[PDB]
Amino acid sequence: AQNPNCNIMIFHPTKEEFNDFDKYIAYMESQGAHRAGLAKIIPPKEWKARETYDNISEILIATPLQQVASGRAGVFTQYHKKKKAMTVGEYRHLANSKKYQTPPHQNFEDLERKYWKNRIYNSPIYGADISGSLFDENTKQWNLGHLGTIQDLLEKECGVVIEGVNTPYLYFGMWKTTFAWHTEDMDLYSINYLHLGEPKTWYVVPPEHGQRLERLARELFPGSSRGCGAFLRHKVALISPTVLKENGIPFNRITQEAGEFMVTFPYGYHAGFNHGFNCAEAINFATPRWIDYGKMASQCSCGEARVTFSMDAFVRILQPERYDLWKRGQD
Ligand SMILES: O=C(O)CNC(=O)C(=O)O
Ligand SMILES: [Mg+2]
Ligand code: NI
Ligand SMILES: [Zn+2]
Repeated sequence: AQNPNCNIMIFHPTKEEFNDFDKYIAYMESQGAHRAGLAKIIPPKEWKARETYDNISEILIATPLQQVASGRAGVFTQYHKKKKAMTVGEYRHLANSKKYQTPPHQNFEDLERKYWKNRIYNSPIYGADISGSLFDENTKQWNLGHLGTIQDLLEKECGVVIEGVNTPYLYFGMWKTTFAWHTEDMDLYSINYLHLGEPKTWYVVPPEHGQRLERLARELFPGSSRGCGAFLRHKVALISPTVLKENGIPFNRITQEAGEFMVTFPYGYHAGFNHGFNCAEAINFATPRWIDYGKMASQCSCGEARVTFSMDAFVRILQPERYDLWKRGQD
């Protein structure tokens, strides 16, 4: 069995290996990369996502989200308070202000310590979940707006044509902006490219151990757990590495820098934080190996998780028994 300790693997494809996206994902899996839940892909030195980032300041962040925490430093929830619209140039200036900027630090490890110690005492503002793309249309390799669609994959594997579309999303971050512990909708893959700016730190639980993280979360968030049998779908709960280690939960950590891709694999729980002003692009995708995870994915039916139009068909075809109850949650 390849990668039996479930370590995060890092790949360096050549420009020739970078042509065929599906083939390269299958290669990484042949080496055991999925067992970690997360892999890093460093693009060939010849590749670029676009020529420059000099002309992005006029993108609008229609609904910036202020991330307000409750709890204790290693075990907390966050809610999102909607703020007034602002442009990317306005948001960059805000990120660089004395109130919001990254503090002085020695290295990534010192910054990680300061994040876990201090996050709860501040409410950073995240420009998350913005439909769009920063890849140039002429970039042919690993262009997240030109991938094979999940609907087309389900059709190729299962023979059923379904409605729905699959487009990328932009994330503009600042120091301390946070992504809570989650897997993807329908336990899909995700791919995330860090276009510019400061790093993003990731934590991940191997898929084979995901239920250990769920059982800890039910213990640590006991009211949430009574409210919903899949409350991590709400994407609100944070648990620190120190707390995970104290409770024996297997995990790994890695920092992504500008110009690097990360792939999350089906049922790989992940969480993390941004080091300073940055922009990332991400999209979900599927492979044949996903189908069995999609059939078994948990679902939130309490009404909180509220998701895209395109998830309807995935539930309806892959999970027909659950369909009725899940749709009640969505309406
Ligand atoms: O970058 C972020 O805030 C969150 N991203 C992801 O969870 C992802 O790409 O799967
Ligand atoms: Mg612009
Ligand atoms: Ni994710
Ligand atoms: Zn729920």
